Amino acid sequence: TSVDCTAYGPELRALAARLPRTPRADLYAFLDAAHTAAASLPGALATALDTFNAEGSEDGHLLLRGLPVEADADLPTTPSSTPAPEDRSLLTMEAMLGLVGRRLGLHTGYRELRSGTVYHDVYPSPGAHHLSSETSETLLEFHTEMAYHRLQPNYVMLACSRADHERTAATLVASVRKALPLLDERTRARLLDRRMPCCVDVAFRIAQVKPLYGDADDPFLGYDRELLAPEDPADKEAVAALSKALDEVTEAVYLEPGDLLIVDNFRTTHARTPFSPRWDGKDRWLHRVYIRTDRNGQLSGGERAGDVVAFTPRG
Ligand SMILES: N=C(N)NCCC[C@@H](C(=O)O)N1CCC1=O
Ligand SMILES: O=C(O)CCC(=O)C(=O)O
Ligand SMILES: [Fe+3]
Repeated sequence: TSVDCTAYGPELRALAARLPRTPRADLYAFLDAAHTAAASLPGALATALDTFNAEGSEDGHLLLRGLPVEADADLPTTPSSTPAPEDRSLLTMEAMLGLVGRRLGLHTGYRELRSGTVYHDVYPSPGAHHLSSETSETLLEFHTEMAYHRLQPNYVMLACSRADHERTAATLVASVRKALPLLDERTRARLLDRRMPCCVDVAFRIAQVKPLYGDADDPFLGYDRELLAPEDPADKEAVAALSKALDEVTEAVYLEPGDLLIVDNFRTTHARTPFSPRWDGKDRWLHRVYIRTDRNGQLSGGERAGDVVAFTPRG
């Protein structure tokens, strides 16, 4: 699902201006400011976000296109390391992630991942491990983010400050609502609420993940093409059928500056196709944040946007 927000550029730049200019120096205060500001988002945007937050969509994602973003010459050089300096001045796309994110829920950091930071720069790095956001020429295969984590976030948000030079990197999204009809009843039944072994991402180095769960007529999805590891042959067969159906309903988003993609991380799996970096200071640069909501299991009470949580595997 996509919406063009170009007309709201002036209003959104004004809301971004309300926020503290050094977010990381006091992230709780920054996000509280973003929460107050999210109450004044343009009506069209507030409605679109509230609707997607409550109902999801058939395609599992909401793409906000044409949000404000700096001219390329005014952006810093694309980062070459992580984590980001705490004193880094606020970037417009980060302000959008603050506003849109707080309208949806609570930004969450994960202790063992990216030093526990909340805002992650997603850029290519030479010699990247194959299972990392730093990859470029190697396809980053389908994964439901932290599917193996008990405190897995409802949304993964990606805002784009720079696309890759040739605009070949595609963010792929496959939705359980489109894939499910393609599976037979026995396969659905086998997957539903059935715990299967799942490895974890490098940062967290098992877990048990239910590939499908919840209401049988509209289940949630937990899938990872690299980490999910069924052993029983019936389980492997069912996951292979699920994998094929997800491929068959794959949709692609070519992120460009000003785009903010909201992925329903309980109903999709996502990936990124290859691109060739130039190491010239203008390489692809996205900003990633994770949002927790009241959808069950994520929050137990007293949480604030900006909190960092520890690792506990599902099981
Ligand atoms: N199939 C996979 N699990 N691929 C790795 C996903 C990217 C990775 C990263 O940020 O480098 N990550 C996502 C959460 C985490 O860690
Ligand atoms: O680069 C992208 O478009 C998505 C990256 C991603 O999914 C990840 O690093 O977890
Ligand atoms: Fe991801």
